[PDB]
Amino acid sequence: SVYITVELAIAVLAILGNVLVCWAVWLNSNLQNVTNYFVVSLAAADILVGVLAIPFAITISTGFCAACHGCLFIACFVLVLAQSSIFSLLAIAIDRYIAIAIPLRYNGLVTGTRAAGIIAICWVLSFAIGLTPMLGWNNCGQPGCGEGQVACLFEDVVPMNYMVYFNFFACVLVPLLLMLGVYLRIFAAARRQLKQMESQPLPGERARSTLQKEVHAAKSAAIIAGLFALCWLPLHIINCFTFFCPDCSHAPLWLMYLAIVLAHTNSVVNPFIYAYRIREFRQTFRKIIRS
Ligand SMILES: Nc1nnc(-c2ccc(O)c(Cl)c2)c(-c2ccccc2)n1
Repeated sequence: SVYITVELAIAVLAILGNVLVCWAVWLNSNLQNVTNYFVVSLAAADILVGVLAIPFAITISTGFCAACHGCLFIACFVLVLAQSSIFSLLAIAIDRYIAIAIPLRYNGLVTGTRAAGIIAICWVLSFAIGLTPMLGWNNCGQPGCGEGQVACLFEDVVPMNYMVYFNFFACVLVPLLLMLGVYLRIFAAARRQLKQMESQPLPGERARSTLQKEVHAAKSAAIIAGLFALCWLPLHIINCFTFFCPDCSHAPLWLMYLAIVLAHTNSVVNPFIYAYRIREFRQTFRKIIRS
């Protein structure tokens, strides 16, 4: 009952943390910029982890009996929250690039309305993708609980060809390659901005101070995304060994949960990465707690 205890411990922090983030954004209007509309989507997504994903994960770990639909939802619900984070992390990356690349058109393109629009779409695409195994791409009853009910075991009810090709490579690796590729242009151009401002016949510390603050936000966003791949790669790497190499000793359970717990930890680091990186956030929280 140790794994259970740890998972429960995470669920609490995941809720408290991201809920605090959502609250701080609703109180302080200085945090209600278009950029943080996506951060909220990240919060809500990372809240449902400690609310549903973790509860489901602890349940499916021991395995139960239920229909194919009910078994798939509980098993593929984490694929939804993890996919929604992909879009959110990608949007934030693009956003932080649009500001530095084109500061003028930034306010013209990046609107508070389009933000809510994109978010909605991302969630819809997240359910479509995350619950693709429910569309028929599953191993329900492939060569106990009785007719109708199926032994709900993640590896037995969820195809591996999906988890690898469709899910990992296409819906995770590719995005993380686009994101990384984005940050490549961001900092490459950001340093060019400083060079052009290094050969300017005027001080203009307003542009420098703003640029450095736009870069500080872009860097903070890079750290958030970096921790995502850092907490999910190990879990996918494990599945790449099992699939591509049937000979390769199937990953043990004590090592399996560690990669699963590692993924559940990602939802927790955000609230703390905001309080640390953003001086505006930490002070907002500090007020809420006291009062
Ligand atoms: N073999 C295997 N086993 N369990 C999970 C699993 C299940 C529920 C969860 O809540 C978490 Cl975090 C992980 C994954 C897995 C791997 C990559 C992406 C998503 C799931 N792969």
